[PDB]
Amino acid sequence: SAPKHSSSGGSGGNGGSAGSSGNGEGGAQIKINSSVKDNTINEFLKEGNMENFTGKLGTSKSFYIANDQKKYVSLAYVGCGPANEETELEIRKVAYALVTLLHDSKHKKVSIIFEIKIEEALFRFFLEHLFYEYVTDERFKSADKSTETDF
Amino acid sequence: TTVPQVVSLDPTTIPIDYHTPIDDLSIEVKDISAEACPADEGLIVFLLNSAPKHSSSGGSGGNGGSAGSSGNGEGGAQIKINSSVKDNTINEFLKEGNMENFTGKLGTSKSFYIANDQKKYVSLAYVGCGPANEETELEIRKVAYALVTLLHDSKHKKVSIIFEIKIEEALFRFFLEHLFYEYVTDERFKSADKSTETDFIKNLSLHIANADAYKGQIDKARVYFYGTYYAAQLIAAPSNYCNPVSLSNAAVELAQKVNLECKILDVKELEELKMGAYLSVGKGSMYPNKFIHLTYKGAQTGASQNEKKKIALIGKGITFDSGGYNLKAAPGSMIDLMKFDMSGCAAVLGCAYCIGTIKPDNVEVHFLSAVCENMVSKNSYRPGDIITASNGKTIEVGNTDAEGRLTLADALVYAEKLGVDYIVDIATLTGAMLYSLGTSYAGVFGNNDQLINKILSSSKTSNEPVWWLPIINEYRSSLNSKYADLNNISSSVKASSVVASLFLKEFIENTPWAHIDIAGVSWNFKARKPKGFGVRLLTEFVLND
Amino acid sequence: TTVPQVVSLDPTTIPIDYHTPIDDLSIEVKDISAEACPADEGLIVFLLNSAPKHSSSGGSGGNGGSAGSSGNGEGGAQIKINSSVKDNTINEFLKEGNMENFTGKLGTSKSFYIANDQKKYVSLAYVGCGPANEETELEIRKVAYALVTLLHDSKHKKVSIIFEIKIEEALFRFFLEHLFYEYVTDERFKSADKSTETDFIKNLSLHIANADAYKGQIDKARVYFYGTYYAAQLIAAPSNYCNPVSLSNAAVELAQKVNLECKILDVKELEELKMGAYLSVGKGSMYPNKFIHLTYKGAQTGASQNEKKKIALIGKGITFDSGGYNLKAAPGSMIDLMKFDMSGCAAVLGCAYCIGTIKPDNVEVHFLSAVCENMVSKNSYRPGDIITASNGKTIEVGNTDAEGRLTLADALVYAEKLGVDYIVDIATLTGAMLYSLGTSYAGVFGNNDQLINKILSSSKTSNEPVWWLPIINEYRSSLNSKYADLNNISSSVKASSVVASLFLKEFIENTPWAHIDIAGVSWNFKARKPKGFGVRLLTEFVLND
Amino acid sequence: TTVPQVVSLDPTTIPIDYHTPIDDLSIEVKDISAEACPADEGLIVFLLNSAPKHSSSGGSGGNGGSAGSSGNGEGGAQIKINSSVKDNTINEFLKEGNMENFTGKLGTSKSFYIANDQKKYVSLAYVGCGPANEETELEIRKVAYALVTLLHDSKHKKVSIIFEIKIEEALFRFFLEHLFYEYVTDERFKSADKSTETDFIKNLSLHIANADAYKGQIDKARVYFYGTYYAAQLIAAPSNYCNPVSLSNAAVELAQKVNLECKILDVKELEELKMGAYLSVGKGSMYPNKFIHLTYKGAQTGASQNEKKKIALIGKGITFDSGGYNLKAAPGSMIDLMKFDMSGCAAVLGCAYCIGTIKPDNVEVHFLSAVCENMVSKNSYRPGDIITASNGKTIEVGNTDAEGRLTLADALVYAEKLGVDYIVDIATLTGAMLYSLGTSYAGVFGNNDQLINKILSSSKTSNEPVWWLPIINEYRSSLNSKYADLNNISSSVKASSVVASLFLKEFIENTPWAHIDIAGVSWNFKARKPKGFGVRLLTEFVLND
Amino acid sequence: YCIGTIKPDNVEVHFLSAVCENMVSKNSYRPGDIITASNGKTIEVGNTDA
Ligand SMILES: [Mn+2]
Ligand SMILES: [Mn+2]
Ligand SMILES: [Mn+2]
Ligand SMILES: [Mn+2]
Ligand SMILES: [Mn+2]
Ligand SMILES: [Mn+2]
Ligand SMILES: [Mn+2]
Repeated sequence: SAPKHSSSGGSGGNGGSAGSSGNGEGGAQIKINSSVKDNTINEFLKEGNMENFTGKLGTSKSFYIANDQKKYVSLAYVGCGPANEETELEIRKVAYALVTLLHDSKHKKVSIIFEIKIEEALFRFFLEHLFYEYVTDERFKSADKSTETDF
Repeated sequence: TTVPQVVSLDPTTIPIDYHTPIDDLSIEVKDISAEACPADEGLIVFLLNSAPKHSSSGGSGGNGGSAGSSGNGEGGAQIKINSSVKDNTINEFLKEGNMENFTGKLGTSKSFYIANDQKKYVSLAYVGCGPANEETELEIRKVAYALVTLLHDSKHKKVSIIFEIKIEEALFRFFLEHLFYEYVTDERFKSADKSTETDFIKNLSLHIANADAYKGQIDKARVYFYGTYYAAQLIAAPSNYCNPVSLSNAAVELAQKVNLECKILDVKELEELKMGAYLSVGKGSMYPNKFIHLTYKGAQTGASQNEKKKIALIGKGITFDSGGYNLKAAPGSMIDLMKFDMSGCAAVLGCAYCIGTIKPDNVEVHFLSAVCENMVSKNSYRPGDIITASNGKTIEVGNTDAEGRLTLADALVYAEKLGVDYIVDIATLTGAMLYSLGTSYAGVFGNNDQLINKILSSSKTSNEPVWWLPIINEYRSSLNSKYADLNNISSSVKASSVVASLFLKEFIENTPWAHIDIAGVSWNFKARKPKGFGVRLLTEFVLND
Repeated sequence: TTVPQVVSLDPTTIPIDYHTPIDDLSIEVKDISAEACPADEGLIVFLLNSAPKHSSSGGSGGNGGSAGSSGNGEGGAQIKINSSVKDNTINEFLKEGNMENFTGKLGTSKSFYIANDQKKYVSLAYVGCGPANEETELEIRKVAYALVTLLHDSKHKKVSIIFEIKIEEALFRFFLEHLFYEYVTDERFKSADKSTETDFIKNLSLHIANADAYKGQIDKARVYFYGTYYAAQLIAAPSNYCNPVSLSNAAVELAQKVNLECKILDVKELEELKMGAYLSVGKGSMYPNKFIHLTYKGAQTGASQNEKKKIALIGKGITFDSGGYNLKAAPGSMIDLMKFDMSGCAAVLGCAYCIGTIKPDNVEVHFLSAVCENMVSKNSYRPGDIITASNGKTIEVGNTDAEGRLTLADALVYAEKLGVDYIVDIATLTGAMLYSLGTSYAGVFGNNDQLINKILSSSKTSNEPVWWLPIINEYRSSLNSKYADLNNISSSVKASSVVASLFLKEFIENTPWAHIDIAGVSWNFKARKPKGFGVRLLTEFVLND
Repeated sequence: TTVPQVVSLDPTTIPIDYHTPIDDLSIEVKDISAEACPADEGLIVFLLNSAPKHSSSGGSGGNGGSAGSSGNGEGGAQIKINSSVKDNTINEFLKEGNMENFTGKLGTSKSFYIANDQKKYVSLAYVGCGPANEETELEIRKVAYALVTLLHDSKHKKVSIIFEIKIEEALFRFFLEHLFYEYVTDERFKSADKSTETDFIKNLSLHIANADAYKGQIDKARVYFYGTYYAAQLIAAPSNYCNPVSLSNAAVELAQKVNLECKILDVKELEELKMGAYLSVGKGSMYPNKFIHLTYKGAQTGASQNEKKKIALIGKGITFDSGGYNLKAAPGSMIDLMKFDMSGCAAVLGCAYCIGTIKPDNVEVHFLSAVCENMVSKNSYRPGDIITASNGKTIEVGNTDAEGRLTLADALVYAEKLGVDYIVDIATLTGAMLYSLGTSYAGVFGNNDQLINKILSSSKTSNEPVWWLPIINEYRSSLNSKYADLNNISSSVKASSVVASLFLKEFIENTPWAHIDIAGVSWNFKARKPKGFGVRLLTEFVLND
Repeated sequence: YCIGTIKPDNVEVHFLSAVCENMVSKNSYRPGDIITASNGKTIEVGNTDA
């Protein structure tokens, strides 16, 4: 999340409550990206296509868009919360929002971009909880048994 | 009339939004044989049926219909968008499908912003509806819920929905109404996120096959939606906001703007009608008892071409139900949700709005409700008290928490003296409806088979699930009292809904009567909000007489 | 097979009376056109209706017909005039002013020993039936109950009953059956009061108007009485007498005396059928699991006379239901009455007797029942266990007290593999039926409307009240399990009967199926005895197919 | 202001003893290097540690100072009082050990009247303290309890206590205070047993080693004792004596006698502050809502000597807690002890006495408390009501028994507008603290680590056990409401204290804040009296700023 | 009634009864209240149902 201490669409905290209606001047969530393509790597780049994201926590926005050659790529945005208020609860919620995007068999190759500043232990924990949410337990099902090769 | 206050910070009015964002929504229905939507569009949704094969090797198929081969899972086919959207270099992508992992079970949407012939992103979407012709009201509710979760992105001022499914016209109307009901949120009691901005939708273009048979449902869906939303707004209001006087004022103000004859009765004129059972329930409250009596008189289009059906609709109308001295102390008593015990009255008032707007002909509806509170105080009625109703029968109050059937008894005796043909009451009477029909069907009892058949035929059209339940005259002696004429509860019978209708059947003399028990279906427990159940059912009942 | 014993004083058999006082009771039906009764016959009963209507103050019958000029009771004279001069010319000298102050509301008998023509006393009586045409099954039950209380005087070896009421033929048959059921007493478990004596009746004359339309119901009433009496004898037997082994032995004996194909399945052949859900319930018992499979093959009276309907009737069959590790410890759990949890199996066995005696044509019935106990021990199944049914689906046991639907699931998968047209399960499944329909109506669920209509039309004739209840597919996702295919109970739905029917609907593939929930209507709580519910219903269903 | 009365025998004041036996008790501390006590004395006590023996196989010495140590009760030594005594009739009566039975575990007193130089019996005694250095607050409480049971003999006007144990100075002060607290008895509500007599002590000599480091604690112990005794007198007063009006009168009187600025706020000025959450709780009472606001302004000893710390201390103050419409009906609800629900307010008032007497410098404390009742009547607030706090947030009342956090919310919004550096609440908030820390430790929550460290460091010195508990922001979404800003209780989280702290954290904007949950540690259940918990803790917190 | 009708001799009966209700209101006595009787003894109300 870009802004801080405002109340028109979110909660503040009064670390300075000088207006900021709609966050007022807290800004957008423009990303410092280097995605090499042009079509789907310019809007999700310097340009602005952040229509209603407002990344509270979870609240993803997946979309299959064609990246400069062909082949809709399904770029996505996932919300993590304020800039440095990242704890294990935030990481668990983000991993849960991210595996709900991964449950589409169309993806055999995934790229995750960390525009957030987190520790190394928290990075390890993000990886582990991503794996833990991704892998499902199917040992006691009659149908739904033979795990497909779409991971 | 003035609402009594304990402190000066008490509320004096129910806040009501008489103007919804749906009033500004411009809707239009075009035949699916010419779309031309995506070129300069904002959002496009596709409702697609799943294609489950003769059996599922992992696809959750069910039975062996005409075969049981079940190859490749359920590989009988794959979903393909059988309509092209005339945006010529868009409909190309429509013929290619690009259906990567959709498998439209139910809900399970896939929002995606493919670019148009401009660096604009349209956010085309696909929403799953289920098998090809197994579309009921549950499917429609789930699809509307999945579709409003895509609408909560303020980027869209013009939505466009494409119906690749084959549904009825009543189901189409119900889809529209439930879409509106999910879309509009209640923000009357918030402090932040209060002032609504310009983020809502301004256009809604629906594309369906044979659209001229559907474009008569638009105005009916707007009226039905607002009736349901008004009712849900009354139910969701807390009891420090919705008291008997506040609700009386709301009914007056509603009848003022739908041009109904309002007539509120006070305790002075309730004592002259001998309404002792209704008065004993409201004794122990700080708010006076208010009896609402609205009236819609249709325009006589035919002197003898028809007969003027006179109907009386009655609601429970208990703004808070603590149980009285039989206090709701047990586990699972749901005393925190007992603000919804006026759901029948709210349904009657919503249907009053609906019928004052539609204005049917050759009909006369009486909208009755005995509003009161069931509170504990020193003026409360006590378990064991003997009260006299308006027809003369004496009732022993074996349970102060069975208070709705007393106010309904007095209201029924009042309704029979008006001279109506049908009496239909609707009430959140018994908590036993949750163990019998659950949270999806409302039970209907009665003393006339033609009236119950009319109510069921109107439940078909309005898509409000009603199931006919029996009035078992074998438990009638369990209401026998040693000293009074009746007891209000059963001694050693646990079918509380059947006993409640047996009790209420003793106050109807010679009139066709039915009772709709909505105790289980009023509150949506998972969403924590009211459903507004009953408005569309009662409206479609009145309109088809 | 041999019943296991903990101590040598354990019982090894269910005591069954195969010969009732009714077997030697000579019945006869003669037209009321000639009585010739009073020649010294121990008892003479008169069934008389209430004379007036539409009044109150001692004859309260609601309002709606005239409601005017009651004066001193009813609007008219309000006294009954007995026809049927009783062909003596000196007993008809008593049809003048007896005037019958009993005013026969319902029951209200009045016995009296007038003298006939010499110094013997005939004990003529009058019994009240109610209004002149509002005669239902409840009235008939109450009249039979009042009439046996006059029959418990050993002075009567001959009885004459006079029907001055106008009733149907099916209701006349039901009156006969319920009279027999009230008359005979269960004396199998007494120490004194054991040796039955001559005191029973030896003749029974029934005088009815146009009796030739009724005298075909006599044999059917005898067969139906004994089927119901056999079922009630099985249900009334305690669990140290009625265990799975004793019950399978009783079924073998029954099939021997009515010439059915008996086939009991032991645990060895149930393990090869993969009946894991039925075996897990019976794990923690000291008695082996027994699967009864009787078969009636009707005589093919014609090759292409009809289509041979093949029916499978299934009963629950849990000889004792403790709850397992979800022990029945809560108040109102009725654990001392849980011997009645084999009422479905007992109804199926009584119907087996009825159909083996009647021997219909062009029908093939399969009488299935998976018999076990639900005990607490160290070998019992636990809450959370995952078991596999015989069709493959795994089931998570979220509640060990929901054990009837698991054994019924396995029995249903077995019945579907026989190749039948209809499956009808009957079971005391959910204790929630007591809050939905109470103790008088059984609820029927199903997946086919023609089969449910057949069951309702056969409940009309057998006079066993059945009410059609809905299978609500909205609650199907509350049976979803994280690890198994289904859970056996619902997370956050209290409609227990609808959820049980949803669970059982998952084990039927492509067959018309219905399920009768008799949990509430099989035990007569006021009389502390079983009703035998379901025998006549199932028999009339089979006989009309 | 005047206390309202239902009957004329209603009490109109809280009886308070402003003069205790301790005020007349002359205390003196002299070094143990010269006792000279028993020369013309009345009572002498000796506090002696358990003599260390071994890994005791004769009493279970506990852990492994040695493996087994081969001691078994006689491991290393026995006890010997090696300090002094003056009169050598008894001085040389204990020099030869003379114990022979003692083994001073904990408590375990042995009083005995030996003559000395007269026939005067002096009643020298011995009290056990435990191991030689494991002296904590629990040991000191037990020793003081055993020592007052020897003081309840009126023969003693002089007492000498000999400290042969090695303890700190804060623990010596705590010993003095708890001795005084056990000694004085509350006799305000007796009929006999009222008129206190001369029997109390008039002198108290304490002989300790290096006594000049201890004789500064005497005045602090007297002030702390009276603060705790005042608080316990308020808590022990029943609710017909301690109502909001009586309590605000008591606060006015206290502020008058310790020279604080009293300021009581009535309902008129609370309606203008928009304190709707605090007024809704007190709606249904017969007593008006009172808001106590005392103020201590320390003498600015220097202009820029320090920064003048401004502290706000807040107490819960619910003179009787019935639960409201969520009545305390369940078992173990302790509704007869709910008079102690003003223990936070009483601790704040006792601390007000302590700080008005000590008069620290460079500090400004605000003693706030929102006093009301939580009663059931016809004017009370109901479950589901939506109320507005004085900062604008709306609150849905999902439970009327969670009333302390609403009044605390309003008091916190009031305290933040004063402009303080620290806010500290103290409240008997959640009955769940009994399952988490029991009856000995109070839990402290907070939003600042330096403030919590200050509270813990002041619990070290005051010897009131406090344990730091976490505010878990993961449960914040369980307080989300559909219609209001927050709910006052949690949907599906049972950690009630963490949820209460999460709720209160929503009404603090930018101020260091901490909250002490004393629900479990304020009532001594075994002695059936209040502890007075929190007075010494809050005083030592304020004095060390 | 029976004794006013029979009218026995050499007897004097006092028929006493303290009539009241035990209701829940905002004027009710609470669990824990301490009340004084007519002989002076104070009573702690540990249970309002007794
Ligand atoms: Mn109620
Ligand atoms: Mn109610
Ligand atoms: Mn069970
Ligand atoms: Mn069972
Ligand atoms: Mn409380
Ligand atoms: Mn409290
Ligand atoms: Mn009592």
